[PDB]
Amino acid sequence: KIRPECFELLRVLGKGGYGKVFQVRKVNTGKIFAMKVLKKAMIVRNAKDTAHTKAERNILEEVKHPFIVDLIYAFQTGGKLYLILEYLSGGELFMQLEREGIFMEDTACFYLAEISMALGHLHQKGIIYRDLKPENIMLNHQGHVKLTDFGLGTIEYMAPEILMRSGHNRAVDWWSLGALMYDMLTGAPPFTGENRKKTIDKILKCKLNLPPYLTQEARDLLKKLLKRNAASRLGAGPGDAGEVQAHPFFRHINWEELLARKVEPPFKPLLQSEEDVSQFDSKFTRQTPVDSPNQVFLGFEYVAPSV
Ligand SMILES: CNC[C@@H](Nc1ncnc2c(C(N)=O)cccc12)c1cccc(F)c1
Repeated sequence: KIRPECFELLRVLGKGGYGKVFQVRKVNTGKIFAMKVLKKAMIVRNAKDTAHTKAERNILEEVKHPFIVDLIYAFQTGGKLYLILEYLSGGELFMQLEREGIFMEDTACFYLAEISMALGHLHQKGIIYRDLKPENIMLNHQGHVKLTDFGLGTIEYMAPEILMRSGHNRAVDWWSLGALMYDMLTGAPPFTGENRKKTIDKILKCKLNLPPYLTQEARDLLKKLLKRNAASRLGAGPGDAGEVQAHPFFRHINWEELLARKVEPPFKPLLQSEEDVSQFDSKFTRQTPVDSPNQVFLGFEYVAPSV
């Protein structure tokens, strides 16, 4: 049986509006895991919210893919829900950008390539990732990507139709990718505003500024992704991911190798222990790890067939 007590809290890894993520140890004894904690009390009052929260618990169980994060255990108490994920000691791709600054082309390429297979798998399953801001991506302990966010921030990477809530499809993912790619290559997201509205209005007017040092392939791709008309974006077509991956910017990518994780990451986190936490923001990792003190979430319980 699985209850909160099977695990001891080692660190705080992140803090969301409806909850936290703890690094924990299973007391698989000794194995480290990330424990994501959701307060039901904030969730069950909003239909659209419990939906997103159950969508998340289904998707994580259903999908198994090298570049999406795995659900090990899941479980609930009176007021909390508990997800136990593999622990991704590479941290967020956000912090990887901070760490190494603007990425070189071949570096940017690798991460985008992995991310593109991820999106491609998801789409086949009818799943849209919506938002591809670098904090919604992490790196496992070997330095490869893991999409990690299917539950319920900044908006700069979201596409127009999404923001204006005018109705969309999987192509918003391909817009969001070109904004990610921009940010990796330039160090900023393509449309930023002095504040919120400035930024949305800037995203709508959608006037792309390409820096002079971008290769021709980099520019071309970026142009075809960051198109206002979602139909016109590369990857909008029936090809989806294979459409984007075919573009020349990716001409060095041997895909079946990449998926096998046979390609060396551009940067290897070198960790010193299983729960080395050096790849995480210390704003969080310093805090004292403490879990603050009808049911529709029936049957939340999960145990991966693996473990
Ligand atoms: C990355 N987006 C933020 C997300 N944090 C994580 N999500 C899944 N796994 C993680 C792991 C890990 N499994 O290794 C390690 C550290 C953080 C996360 C999130 C969302 C809502 C409320 C939260 F508190 C946190």
